[PDB]
Formats: sequence, structure tokens, C-alpha cells
Amino acid sequence: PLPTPVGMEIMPPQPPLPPDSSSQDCDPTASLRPFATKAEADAAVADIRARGRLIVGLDIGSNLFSFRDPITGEITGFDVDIAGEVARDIFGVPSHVEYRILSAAERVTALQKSQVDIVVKTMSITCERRKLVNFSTVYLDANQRILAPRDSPITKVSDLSGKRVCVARGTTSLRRIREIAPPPVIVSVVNWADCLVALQQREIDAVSTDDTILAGLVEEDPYLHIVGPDMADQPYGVGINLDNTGLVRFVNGTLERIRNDGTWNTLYRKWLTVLGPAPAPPTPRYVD
Ligand SMILES: N[C@@H](CCC(=O)O)C(=O)O
Repeated sequence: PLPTPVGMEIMPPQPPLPPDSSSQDCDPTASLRPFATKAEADAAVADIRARGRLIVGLDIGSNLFSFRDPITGEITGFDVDIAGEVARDIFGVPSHVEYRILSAAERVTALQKSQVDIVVKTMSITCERRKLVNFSTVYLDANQRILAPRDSPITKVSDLSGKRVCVARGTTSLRRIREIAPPPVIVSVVNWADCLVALQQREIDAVSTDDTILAGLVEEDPYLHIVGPDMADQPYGVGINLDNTGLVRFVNGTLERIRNDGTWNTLYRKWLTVLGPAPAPPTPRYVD
């Protein structure tokens, strides 16, 4: 008897939402400059260092980003390795991490409640989210696209109308699909692996989310392919409690380091060559 994604919901039919120009960009990707001195940086993470490990929110439902490797049994992926570089800067080695398993829908609340130090879970930086949490500079820039079986006629956004499209709850992906007119039948799940299972069992017709995540689903199921135009920019940031500006500055120093010392390029080649040759790392933007 076939696996079933626990938590699969067919959403109530709703009229399309307009594309949001009201609060579109508050310049959301601009973040806080790193500390100039090593001593300042070490002081900003003294509490984490005293706790003995960095507590990182993510889940294991995003192949290539955060997932459990079936051979080693370890949580691994690009987001796991990004978080490990923060831990390296705090402790000297990347090993000192504890994961709190959080769905996409739980990222903001976990940060608000100080249940994790950081979220590294493909977290798009948006103006709406910046009212509630803080973010590092951009560490990867993705774009929303469409994933369908190779024999599917779906190749453009308008083809999704009336068809069953899967998104994880609590994502920008859902908001963007809610703009499509006429609407698709919107099926929501806990995580992106659940969308893959639904498609493999022909319970949906397509998945739409970050092309990075979709490429991870293609790696698991090469019967699928990515189609369609860029539907919405997705600049990933490390999510941080709104008031912990010192940790924002610290993480932004880590990102400056890995953009410039080759680590970012190494991590891209390690995980993301399905997307093509490594681009330059995203250029950071600073408010101050
Ligand atoms: N990156 C988008 C969609 C993918 C995801 O994070 O689950 C978001 O922050 O919601």
C-alpha cells in the first residue's frame, strides 16, 4: 500500500489575488553590515557559544538543501552546509549544530519564539516577513518555476489553470500560485518531498516552487522536468529573531567570508550543478 503525504489538503477555491505592488520591495534584501573587529563578532555570539551548539531550524523535505542522506543517515544539503559555516565561525569547526525540525509554515514562529538561533531553510527574504523576523544578506537567489512529468503538456503558467498544483503551506510559492487566473486546484502539503510523492502517485499534476527545490525533486525523479518562465524572485536569507541584530551582523560576516574564500563556490558545485555552472555568489546589500 502506497505512501501518502500526511497533511495533504485541497484548498478552498478562492478568487485570484492581484499581484502585490502594495509593499512590493521595501528593499527587503538590504541587511546589517558585519562587525569590523573579531572581538565584537565573538561577543555577539557569546550566548550561543556558551550553549555549546548552534540551533538551526530546517527540515528534511528539501533534497539538495536539507534532507537525510539515505547512505550516511545524516542531515545534509546546501542549507545544512551554509549553517555549518556559521557554526565554524562561532566554534572553530562546523560540527557544533543541533537541528530543530520545522516546516516551512513554522519558520517565522520559531524565530519569534527564540526556539532556534537561525533558520536556514530556503527562506525567501520578503517585506512582509521582515515585519516579523530579521534576515542576513542573500546567500542564494532562486526563481519560482513549474515541475511536471515529461509527458505533461504543461509548459507555461496559464496551463496550470484548473489543474492540480502542489505547494507547501506557509510559502511564497502558494502566494504566487494564488495569483493565477483562472485558479489552479491548489493542493497543499507540509514539505516539498510530499509534493513529489503526490506527483509520483498521480494525485496532482504539477509542482510550483523555487527552481532550486524543483531541481532537487528532478534529481530524485528524473521522469520530471522543469518548465515555464521565471514566476517570482526568491532571494534566500538566513532567518534571525527580529531583535538579534548582533547575530545578523555575525552571520553577514560569515557570508562575506564564504563568498570570498571559495567556500560558497565549493558548496554550489557540491550540491547545485544540476542547475548549471556556478554563478558568482549573490552580491550582498547593506542598509548601513
Ligand atoms: N523560498 C520560498 C518557497 C520555498 C520554501 O521556502 O519552502 C519561501 O521562502 O517560502
